[PDB]
Amino acid sequence: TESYCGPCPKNWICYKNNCYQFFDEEKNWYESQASCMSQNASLLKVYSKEDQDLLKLVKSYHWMGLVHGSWQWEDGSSLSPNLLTIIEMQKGDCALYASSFKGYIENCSTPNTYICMQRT
Amino acid sequence: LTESYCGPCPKNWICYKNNCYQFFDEEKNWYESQASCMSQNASLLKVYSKEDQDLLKLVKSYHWMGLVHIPWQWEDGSSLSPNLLTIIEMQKGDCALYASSFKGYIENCSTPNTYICMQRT
Ligand SMILES: CN(C)C(=O)[C@@H](NC(=O)c1cnccc1-c1ccc(C(F)(F)F)cc1)c1cc(C(F)(F)F)cc(C(F)(F)F)c1
Repeated sequence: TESYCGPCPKNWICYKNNCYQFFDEEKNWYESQASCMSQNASLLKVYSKEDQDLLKLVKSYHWMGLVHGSWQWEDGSSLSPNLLTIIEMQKGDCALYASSFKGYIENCSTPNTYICMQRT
Repeated sequence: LTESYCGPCPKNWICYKNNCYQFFDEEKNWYESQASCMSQNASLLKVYSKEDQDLLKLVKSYHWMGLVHIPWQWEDGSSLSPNLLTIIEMQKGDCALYASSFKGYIENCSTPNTYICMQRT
């Protein structure tokens, strides 16, 4: 059964109506967030293991929009339970995504590659 | 930054510039990989444009694509376009594995490997 996906800009991957773009130039969390904002987007937000099962295929670790009450996303929403295994890697208030559905606590100032996400 | 729809594609496939891609991690020889994609109304990965398929720069590891040597051409019988892939020998054979960036590694067609299927409506 075929269906259309998006909408998304042309250079973004579309999957279950979310749009993803990988950035390989390393930036700290704040610079990564600013980069995504300049593309009318945000850093990766993880909300569903089903809608976002493609994240099982992501290799290496990349900034997502999770920051430190509890951890929260850029949009102010809380991290849903039973989505990510949080592991402590560095003293930090930001998190990297790693497969499969892990979040590494990371110094916000450390340069990393990053994933932007859009949903119209 | 202009928005457009991508596809159509089945829901469990990645869509990029209106092509649909699916990665398969259960390793199969080239022929069984071809048959698996066919059972999904698809073919093994065909590389026809660096610009429309620039996401392939981000593909890690090595995966069957639909490129074969008649003792190079694609499953559909079309010939490999120039200026697309750098073909490197690895294991004696008549089939090729895709690797980043826009490389093809020659591989025995009977060797089990992961594979990428591609659909286009
Ligand atoms: C599945 N295999 C065998 C890989 O090679 C994976 N590579 C990396 O994740 C990968 C490897 N090095 C650098 C960057 C990436 C990467 C990071 C974020 C995204 C995202 F923007 F999507 F979030 C996509 C790729 C892979 C996974 C996926 C996805 F989306 F399913 F996760 C798509 C591809 C693509 F089609 F683009 F090539 C490749």
